[PDB]
Amino acid sequence: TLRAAVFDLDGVLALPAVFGVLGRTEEALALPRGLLNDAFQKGGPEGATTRLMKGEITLSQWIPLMEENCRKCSETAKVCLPKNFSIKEIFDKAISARKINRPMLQAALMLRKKGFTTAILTNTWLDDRAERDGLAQLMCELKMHFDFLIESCQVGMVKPEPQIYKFLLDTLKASPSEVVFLDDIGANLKPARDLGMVTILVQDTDTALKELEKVTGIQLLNTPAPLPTSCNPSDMSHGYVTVKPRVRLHFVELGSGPAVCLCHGFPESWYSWRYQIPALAQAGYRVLAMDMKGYGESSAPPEIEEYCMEVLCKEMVTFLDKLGLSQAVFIGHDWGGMLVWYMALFYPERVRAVASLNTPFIPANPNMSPLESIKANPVFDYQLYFQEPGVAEAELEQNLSRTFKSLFRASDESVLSMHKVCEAGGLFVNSPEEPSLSRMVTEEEIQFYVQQFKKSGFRGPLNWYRNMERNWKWACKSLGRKILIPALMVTAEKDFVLVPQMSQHMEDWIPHLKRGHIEDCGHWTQMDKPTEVNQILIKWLDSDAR
Amino acid sequence: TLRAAVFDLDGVLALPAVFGVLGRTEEALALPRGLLNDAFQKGGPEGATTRLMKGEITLSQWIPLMEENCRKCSETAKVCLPKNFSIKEIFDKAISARKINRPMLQAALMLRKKGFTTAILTNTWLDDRAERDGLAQLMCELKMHFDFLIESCQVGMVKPEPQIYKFLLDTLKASPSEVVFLDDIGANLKPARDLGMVTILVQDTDTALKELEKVTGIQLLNTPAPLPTSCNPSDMSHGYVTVKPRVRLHFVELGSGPAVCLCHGFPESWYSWRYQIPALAQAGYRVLAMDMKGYGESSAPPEIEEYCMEVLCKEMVTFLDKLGLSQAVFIGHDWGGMLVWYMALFYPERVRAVASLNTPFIPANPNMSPLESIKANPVFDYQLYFQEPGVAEAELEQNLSRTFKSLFRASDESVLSMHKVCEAGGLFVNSPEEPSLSRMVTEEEIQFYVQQFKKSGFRGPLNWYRNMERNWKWACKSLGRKILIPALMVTAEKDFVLVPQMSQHMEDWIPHLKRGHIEDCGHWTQMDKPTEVNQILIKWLDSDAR
Ligand SMILES: Cn1cc(-c2ccc3c(c2)[C@@](C)(Cc2ccccc2)C(=O)N3)cn1
Ligand SMILES: Cn1cc(-c2ccc3c(c2)[C@@](C)(Cc2ccccc2)C(=O)N3)cn1
Repeated sequence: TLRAAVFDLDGVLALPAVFGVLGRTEEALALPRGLLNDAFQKGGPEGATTRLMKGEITLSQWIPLMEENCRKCSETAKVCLPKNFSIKEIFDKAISARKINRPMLQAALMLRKKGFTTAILTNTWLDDRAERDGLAQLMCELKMHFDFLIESCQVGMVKPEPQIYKFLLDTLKASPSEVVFLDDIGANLKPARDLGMVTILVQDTDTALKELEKVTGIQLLNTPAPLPTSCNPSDMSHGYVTVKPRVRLHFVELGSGPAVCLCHGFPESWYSWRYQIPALAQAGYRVLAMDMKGYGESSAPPEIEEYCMEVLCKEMVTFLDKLGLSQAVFIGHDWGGMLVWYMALFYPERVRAVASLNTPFIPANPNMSPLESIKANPVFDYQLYFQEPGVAEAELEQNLSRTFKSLFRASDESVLSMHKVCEAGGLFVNSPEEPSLSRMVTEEEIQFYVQQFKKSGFRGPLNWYRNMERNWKWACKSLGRKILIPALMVTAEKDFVLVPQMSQHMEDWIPHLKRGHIEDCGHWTQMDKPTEVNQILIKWLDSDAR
Repeated sequence: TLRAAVFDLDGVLALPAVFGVLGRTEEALALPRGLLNDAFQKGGPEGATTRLMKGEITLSQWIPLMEENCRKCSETAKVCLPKNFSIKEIFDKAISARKINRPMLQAALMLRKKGFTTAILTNTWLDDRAERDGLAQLMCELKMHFDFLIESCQVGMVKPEPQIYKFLLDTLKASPSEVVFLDDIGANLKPARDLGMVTILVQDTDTALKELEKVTGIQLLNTPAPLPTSCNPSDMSHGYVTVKPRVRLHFVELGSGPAVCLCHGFPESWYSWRYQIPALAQAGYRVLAMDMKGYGESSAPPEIEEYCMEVLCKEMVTFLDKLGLSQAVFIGHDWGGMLVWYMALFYPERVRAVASLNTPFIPANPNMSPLESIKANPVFDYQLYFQEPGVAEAELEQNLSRTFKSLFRASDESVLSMHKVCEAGGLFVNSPEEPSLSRMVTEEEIQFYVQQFKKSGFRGPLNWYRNMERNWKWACKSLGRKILIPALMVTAEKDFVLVPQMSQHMEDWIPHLKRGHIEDCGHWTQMDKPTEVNQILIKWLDSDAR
């Protein structure tokens, strides 16, 4: 019974295969058949290519050895190579063209999810070309999805030599019969077959995948659309910045490029962005996913005034100051979306671009108290219950697993009334003691939130709602301003509190505003519809945030 | 007696003054004298400009109001404005041209060093222009050097109104006689004078500075070259990445742009890069200053093999993997310089560029044991003393303050023999029990290193030297390779262990190698010669690392 799957890189996990470009160049240049593929394999196990694949020499050192082999091969076949012939140009283009074979990666991901140990086994080189980064990026994206990556140039062994196979078996800690081995080269497949391993000669992906599902007994072809890559908390880079004597802000950091600061809502975590972090980093951004003040590993002082928008924004400015960032794009959800609009209004010089999920920008009415405005809409009545210090804390901290299981549900999974909460005596009245698990979250994901809220509880989080008068007074100073920096408003059809129609007049204050809209999406936007969120954010980032 | 200094921004801390561009435009366009400066101040305290400076409106909203004021002013003077006249273009260029007035900043820095409370008090606007980032960057660089930054548009008060002055006094928590106030506008200087504050009308910097030193009794003009900005540990963003179950790596992070990974030597810290971090971040880089494995807040496992170059490099690759970085430029000193050369040899796809301070790249001799090679040079004899587990640990951990005070000294300050160490019974034999403080370090800086080494001691650090045979065997696999990615070798004239002449044959392996050389520089390169290090690194980064 199989428990490990092994994939080659060239022609298996990545396409078009770099090997096939030798035959393509020949046909394109009307050269004798196999001329380039012959110069490539010249000398066999003692030749330039084997030395390159074993790591004896780098790619830049092999280029002149390949050029000389091409001269020797054209001499024997009695022909002449063109004027502007370049091996570097041919390989630069072939490497650049080669992309991840998405269905093969999906099959490998599915096998690992079901408990398989997966590995990439590849004959590769030490790339020192000026353009080496493109391959480095490709290898990085791929490797993180597998238990092992075995490169010939790092182990000093090469396929089809039998040592690399016994080495593969040793790293897998499995007997040959427990291993499936996929390769596009028959000769390289041969020693694994001869050892007792299940083998698949890969030509077209579809047939290779049919052979793979037949032998593993796991459906890999025509499978439902997979969720985006998530985050394992213990595998992240964790960052800590003291913004003032009693306040430190924690964040998770991934990627390179323009800084993108993700600001969660209530009662959340940096982890609420788990499906966005790998996707935004892969799209070419440096993601900083915050634990907002009052949450997770960030400081949670008790004082109400420590959570007014003025203080929170000032601290986010200091956070950038301390990290040495002149700007960041600010993306917020719920209370984080409110912070992000005020960052744009008060510190436009520090905001590269602004995006909000669900939270609209609504200007302060200076002729009406916020308490009056909130009372007009019965949708916000539950926030009156959050006003009295200690009341909501006691109920929300009573049973954490119940709190999060009840809150984090899709639009059709509602378990909480969320109307007449302040008049029924609680948020959890006529709510199950043991809610079912939502289709949005695993038990493990709920337990992460439970573990985070064990440190500071709900006081700091609830304080974000206790500054209505202070926030309103501050917001009134900005009434003559407009938001003229790049801005995105993302509405969620089924958020019944932060309704899409609340965003309707935003163009009056943000004339250049761009929009996104997600259908059949509830309040917990990022985990409800992760694929669409990522699609919307990446598209806007690439067009408006550089 | 004075204890607080206040500076304006436009015409005082930053030059050329944005105000002076109205008079320059007039002369350049042969328009009536004061025409633009008149349209600028139209309406006085009720006008467009006052509303802008108080934060009622943003810069992008004021532009059309200024255009209309320019039309009304040209009408009265009976003239016509040119065809391609643009207020936006005029202000975009004026803002872009305005740079920090370095001698004024130096004087403010010196005043703060002597115990003064410093503040910037400025009439400014909420910048929402597409090019707002240039000013955001300027404000960021400046503000971090002062105790307070008071902006008119944030406080809703403006100079010369008396409220802003009483507000300034309230924030400074000082009486008017304790405050010096510098401004280029006489009218704005007036209320501070009338309140009892010492005032300076700023025209040319030199005279303003003469007036400033006369009144404070502190030398500010013709003063020695100041050291680059250092790091306050508590003000940094601290990052944490688990690279494997028992290993987490800590780093300090500052700036935006290409990732620059700084790797310290033995027995150091991320703090050894204190003078480089603010300068590299200000030069447009995202600095990641590591605590290398075995040091500070990073994990320090006890096993010797956990510190071989292979393991350390693999972990630095995983560190990049976890942060979502496809590459970083790697800059190392001492043992960090050795790691950085091996990162270039084994993972060129992950290395944007490589730079080493003092440590040369010397290829492994496969016909000679490293122990044989080290014995040939009496300079490396002290490393034989580091071999026996527990021996050097006991002596180096006996008195931490003594350890660091004895080690961290300039070339002429030597207090340790560092020859026949292994034959004299110790590193500290015939060395003072209470060494004097080196000119390179303050007591506070030594105590930082003392505090860091209290967590794990010298075991993990010493283990970096205990993998000679393993490192040599690993290095032999790379003998056929060359380093063809961008590379910098920085030699220090007076490093008597890592001598400049040891780097002489490096071009044989790194043909495209660039160089730097620092005269009168000992082993502790970064703290010995910080200005030259920064100059050399920034110049190479900008030309070779993008
Ligand atoms: C129209 N509308 C307002 C709200 C609303 C609800 C709660 C809170 C607020 C507004 C502010 C941001 C205070 C605030 C109120 C009004 C304007 C600006 C800021 C606050 O601190 N908490 C919902 N609908
Ligand atoms: C010529 N020379 C070598 C050294 C030298 C000194 C100490 C150590 C080493 C080399 C390596 C890196 C081991 C190593 C030795 C030789 C070649 C590669 C690596 C090590 O692990 N520790 C100084 N001069």
